Amino acid sequence: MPLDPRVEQFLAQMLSLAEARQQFKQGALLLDQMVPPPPVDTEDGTVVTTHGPVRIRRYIPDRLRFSHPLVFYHGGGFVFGDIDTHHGLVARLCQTVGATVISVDYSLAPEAKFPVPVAECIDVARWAAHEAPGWGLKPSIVVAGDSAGGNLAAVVSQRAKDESLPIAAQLLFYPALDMVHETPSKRDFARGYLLEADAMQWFGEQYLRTPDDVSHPWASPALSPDLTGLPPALVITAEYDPLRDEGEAYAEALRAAGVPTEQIRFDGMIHGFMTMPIFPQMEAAIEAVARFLERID
Ligand SMILES: O=C(O)c1ccccc1C(=O)O
Ligand SMILES: O=C(O)c1ccccc1C(=O)O
Repeated sequence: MPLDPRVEQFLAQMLSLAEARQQFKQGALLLDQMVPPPPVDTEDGTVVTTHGPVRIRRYIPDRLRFSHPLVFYHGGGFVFGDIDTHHGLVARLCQTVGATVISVDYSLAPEAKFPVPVAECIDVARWAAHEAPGWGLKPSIVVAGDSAGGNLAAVVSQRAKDESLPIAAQLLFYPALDMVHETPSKRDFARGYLLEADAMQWFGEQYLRTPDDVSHPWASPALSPDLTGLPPALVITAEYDPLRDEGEAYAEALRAAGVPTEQIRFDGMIHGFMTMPIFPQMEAAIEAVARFLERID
């Protein structure tokens, strides 16, 4: 299906680690300047994890309408991003769903290596489940994330039973799920669609300890042979995203494992579109989240 016109225009108009991080943040700030986020009440805090303090920001909706806390893990290849880069998305999730959202500043690579952020993300989810009753909410949490953050959400979801972590649903926004296998989309959309082959490779070099880690299920959750009993899943993909096919294949595997699953491909879109508020499809996908979550209770 053709590229979306606004996406086409965006692509046509186009250092040290610290500098690369700053450049990523500058770009996110620019898009938020173009399309300002909704006002939203927030409170910063710090969770004690097994790998150290992890900063969080709790988002409080104007009107609470959803009975589970969301815990959101930002993307950025495990190397980039923070609560501020993903505020545009999280503010909208909060206000549109009417949900309290916990946005997590997990430790970045290469300073922290796999599987440190997985452990931290479990610890924060557990914290949220324990706090939920004092917020007037159910203890079972909804985990969410984009790209690398969708990887984290998916892995947390696979570990949840074993970690005694109650999870009501998982929201995976164009996740990375299989670091072993090449898919057609990974071959065909490797260059020129924002998320590129060279970058994916480099992110893996920063995050993983050794090349063998690609086959670990906590790195590549799509390799897990038993998906039965996992949390209800919303899997959103973009048509022209190298990660599309692994996302869609995981959704099919969940569906066939009896997991209530909604799989939505946004046609004409690219990786990253749910943190790019220049595209109306970002809000459409947030509405999809709200509609999905209406069905959880
Ligand atoms: O994880 C990713 O794909 C990613 C990679 C580089 C920058 C940003 C992102 C993001 O999702 O926010
Ligand atoms: O296999 C991948 O795509 C991938 C692998 C390692 C780190 C990050 C990613 C990512 O795109 O965010």
